[PDB]
Amino acid sequence: VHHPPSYVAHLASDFGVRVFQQVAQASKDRNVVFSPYGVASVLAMLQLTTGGETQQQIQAAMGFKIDDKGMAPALRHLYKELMGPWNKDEISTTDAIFVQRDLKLVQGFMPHFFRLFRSTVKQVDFSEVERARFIINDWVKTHTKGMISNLLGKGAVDQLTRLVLVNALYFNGQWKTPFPDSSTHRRLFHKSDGSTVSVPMMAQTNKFNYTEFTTPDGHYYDILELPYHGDTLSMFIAAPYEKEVPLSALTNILSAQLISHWKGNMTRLPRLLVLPKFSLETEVDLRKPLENLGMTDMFRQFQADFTSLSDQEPLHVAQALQKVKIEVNESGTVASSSTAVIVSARMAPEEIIMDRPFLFVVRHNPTGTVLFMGQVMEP
Repeated sequence: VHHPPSYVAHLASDFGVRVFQQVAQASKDRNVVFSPYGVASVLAMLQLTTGGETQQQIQAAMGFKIDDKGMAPALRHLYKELMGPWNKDEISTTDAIFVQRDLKLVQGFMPHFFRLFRSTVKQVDFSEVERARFIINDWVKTHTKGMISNLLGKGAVDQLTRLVLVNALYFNGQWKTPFPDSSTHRRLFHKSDGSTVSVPMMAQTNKFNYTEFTTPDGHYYDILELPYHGDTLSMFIAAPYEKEVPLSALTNILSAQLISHWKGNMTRLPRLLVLPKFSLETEVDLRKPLENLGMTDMFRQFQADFTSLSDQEPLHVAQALQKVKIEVNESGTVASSSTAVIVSARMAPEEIIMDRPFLFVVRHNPTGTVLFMGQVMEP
């Protein structure tokens, strides 16, 4: 049969990309970075802590059950394949479950959780507000290699917080063929908010894997693959021929299978690759996207079923978010992701910036794991 890590890699990516598709369709030309892999990781953990219909909705949307024979082992085998030194470029992924030590957990849960994710259940005391927040933020900061140091802002969690599932994803890759110094080739980006910014324009002529793609509405899209030196990972960049064609035409059809198809339809052709030097730092509220995918029970107090975790008290997902940071430069790309699902928490209203952007996708090709994807303002 197929290589198991590849199997779950696609299932996880398919789900995460569908989640991204939701955030894109909700905000036209939204400038954002997202991690399909990260959202899939935490949601897989949510499957075990959740039960009844709430659990059935997650599994339906995700398209698989973490409890199923060979599911968790394959996902673990994937973490290892992704993080392996043989990739040259580095990926670091770690999951964590923070439960209120008080919270009387259902019999068999804790040892069963460790069995599937190995992440080891961490019992904390949320009543010590500032202490619990530090413990979780410090964990994230550590596992994102310092990139995301403040996932949980002040007031984010409190005595009422009972659970918080988190995924820390870190990626540091070096271009197979770097770009020359772009500090003297800066352009004026006139943002929609009425401001102008000077963005360095990296440019290089070389042969890159490329393929053309037409949407249902017959629009032509430029799909270019910019590989990382390890040749296992690469950044697929997508841009329409006509600067009149909205990116929505692409994201409304964007899927993990499509991206997979893009890769297979490529040929090394010479092109003058122009890529702006940027650093995008956004935080996505995953509530609506997940709800849109059918996971509504989890957010509603008197409907959410966390009986697999504990049947001591009623529990429901208060906040579901993903903080992502991406730094693209002449040398390579440094990306980090922190997605969390918190039972009882206050999340600062989602900031949504919109400026006609282009699409990019960081992907681990051997397994087909799309780690990152986002939209950055096109010059």
